[PDB]
Amino acid sequence: KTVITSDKAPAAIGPYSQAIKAGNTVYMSGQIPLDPSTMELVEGIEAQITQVFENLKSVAQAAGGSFKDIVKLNIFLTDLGHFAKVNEIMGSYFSQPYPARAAIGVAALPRGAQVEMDAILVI
Amino acid sequence: KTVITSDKAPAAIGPYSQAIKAGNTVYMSGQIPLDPSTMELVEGIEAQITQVFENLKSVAQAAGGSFKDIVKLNIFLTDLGHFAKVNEIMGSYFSQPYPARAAIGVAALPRGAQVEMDAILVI
Amino acid sequence: KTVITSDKAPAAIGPYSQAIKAGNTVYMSGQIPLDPSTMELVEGIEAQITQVFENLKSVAQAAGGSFKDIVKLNIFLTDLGHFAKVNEIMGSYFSQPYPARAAIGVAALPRGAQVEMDAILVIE
Ligand SMILES: OC[C@H]1O[C@@H](O)[C@H](O)[C@@H](O)[C@@H]1O
Ligand SMILES: OC[C@H]1O[C@@H](O)[C@H](O)[C@@H](O)[C@@H]1O
Ligand SMILES: OC[C@H]1O[C@@H](O)[C@H](O)[C@@H](O)[C@@H]1O
Repeated sequence: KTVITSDKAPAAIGPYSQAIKAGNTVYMSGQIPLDPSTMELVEGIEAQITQVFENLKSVAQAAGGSFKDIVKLNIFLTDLGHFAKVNEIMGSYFSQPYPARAAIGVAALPRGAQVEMDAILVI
Repeated sequence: KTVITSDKAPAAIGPYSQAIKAGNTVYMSGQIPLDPSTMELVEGIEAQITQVFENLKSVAQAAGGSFKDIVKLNIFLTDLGHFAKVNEIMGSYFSQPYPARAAIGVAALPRGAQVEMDAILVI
Repeated sequence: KTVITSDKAPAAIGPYSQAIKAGNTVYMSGQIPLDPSTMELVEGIEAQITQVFENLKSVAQAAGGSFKDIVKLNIFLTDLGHFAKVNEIMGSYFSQPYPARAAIGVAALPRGAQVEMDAILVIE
């Protein structure tokens, strides 16, 4: 069991870790659109989707892996009208074989975020 | 690592796989009430719930397993006033030992779906 | 594979088990704020958060583990204004290394619960 932590990803203040590695499996925390250096949400849905992917990418790298190792991705959106935009931006972060995934429209997200995503990595 | 694809489940169009098998653990994508041949949602809640289970069943069979191997299932409903019905129909697809599960009321689901479910299977 | 059942956790009514242990990994069902003895929800947000943690703890103990073995926790709240209180109460139930977690605002929860949480445990 390993705590995965990178200062390239937003600081984890509170009782949780950016990710926990257990055996070959890395359980990554939900990432919201926080700019790590300012700890404020970036403005705009495309920038927020992109920031969540950058944050998850930073954690995956700290775990000695990459998006190629992601087996499952959960997508949480306050507005599913933006789901096609998530699909589009993913083309810039993923390629075959793609992760399994779930996507739901939620009522609200921490800090007023429009998008949050978590994932499971298998090294 | 292995990509799981059932030609009986709805086609995965876009950046995801129906399921990803990593060792003995199969991470299955969320399934919505899509009729695989028409790629349109079936009508009415009972039909939708049933279609989701049928879709997950196809993916489970493609993974070389069955509902008996599912260890966790997530239920996403736009209206929990439909929970009695998900429970009833679920009882008809699973038997002891029953899987672990979570259930939440969401604001919305892809394509205006009334229900979405994902699962984890262990061979 | 093993069914985990704690008689200190709310009875599982329906087609589910409180938790399933497969190998070294335990997949735990979402717990809501039910008082196991009355099957009624405890009242007040702090009590509800505490009861869900107590319910997961009971289930974790029956799986041969504890909160130290939790690698991922999912928090579902109908009102995220209650997130700070979840954080505070959670700090009393966990110690470093802390688990990974996700937290979302949902439209509704079973039985009118204000909070629900599920978790994954990896036993040594
Ligand atoms: O507000 C920051 C929060 O964002 C969530 O996505 C993180 O995963 C939580 O653990 C954290 O408390
Ligand atoms: O609209 C179809 C969508 O439904 C979800 O349940 C699938 O698993 C997603 O990967 C897919 O994009
Ligand atoms: O009302 C109790 C319900 O609470 C959920 O969080 C459990 O995980 C469900 O399986 C159960 O039906």
